[PDB]
Amino acid sequence: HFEEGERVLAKHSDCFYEAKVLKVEFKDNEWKYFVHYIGWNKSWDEWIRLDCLLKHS
Repeated sequence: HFEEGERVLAKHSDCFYEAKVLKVEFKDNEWKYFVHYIGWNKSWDEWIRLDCLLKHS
């Protein structure tokens, strides 16, 4: 659904932030995405699930 390198919106807590997908993995019948939040410390990088992601536009 999303690819390595892709600009996306990623939900953290209550709202969506500009982010970039760094890694994609599939395990236990589900996709997960390691995302970086644009402009933010790398310490906030995290694995999130598909329903936490939005394509732009």
